[PDB]
Amino acid sequence: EIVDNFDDMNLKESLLRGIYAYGFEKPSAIQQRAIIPCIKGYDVIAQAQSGTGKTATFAISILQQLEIEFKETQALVLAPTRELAQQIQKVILALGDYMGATCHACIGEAPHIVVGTPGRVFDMLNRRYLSPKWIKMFVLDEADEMLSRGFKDQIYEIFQKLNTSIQVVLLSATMPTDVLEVTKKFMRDPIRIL
Repeated sequence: EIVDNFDDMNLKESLLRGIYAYGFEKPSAIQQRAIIPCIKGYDVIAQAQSGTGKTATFAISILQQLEIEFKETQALVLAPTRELAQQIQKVILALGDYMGATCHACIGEAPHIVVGTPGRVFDMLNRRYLSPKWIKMFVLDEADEMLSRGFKDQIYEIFQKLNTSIQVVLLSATMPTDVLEVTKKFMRDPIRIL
């Protein structure tokens, strides 16, 4: 399914409000393919380059699925660097600005979303500063870069701390062997968008 406009995606009013306020008009090719299966809760592998359109894809998907009145961390995003983590927080907070979504960057009240590098997130879990109990969505951004930087084993230990029932969304410009190994381990009949 390709849905070529945001109004036909069954998104919440308050979320669409953030989308139009940000300045988006028409969904990009990745947004037209990926938003729907992400919001339906499927595991998703998306081959996508760095960019706002990519970030807004998983931001929208997370935001649509949040229970805003439940003040617990419901989604966890891993990125290769503190700078990328901060960009993601910035995009998420702009898009969620009309729905009361909270988002903290873990880069060295519980927020709805935490985004950070694998090392910092792993530490936060070990120190009980982040509870895995209510995390329903686990997003791995630029997975190729995280794995090339040597984060595989810390990513695996994080995944081990999360509930069995999570949705996993993995985004990567390239799909090397190591990336494909993670999708096979972490995902169940994933949607593939390559």
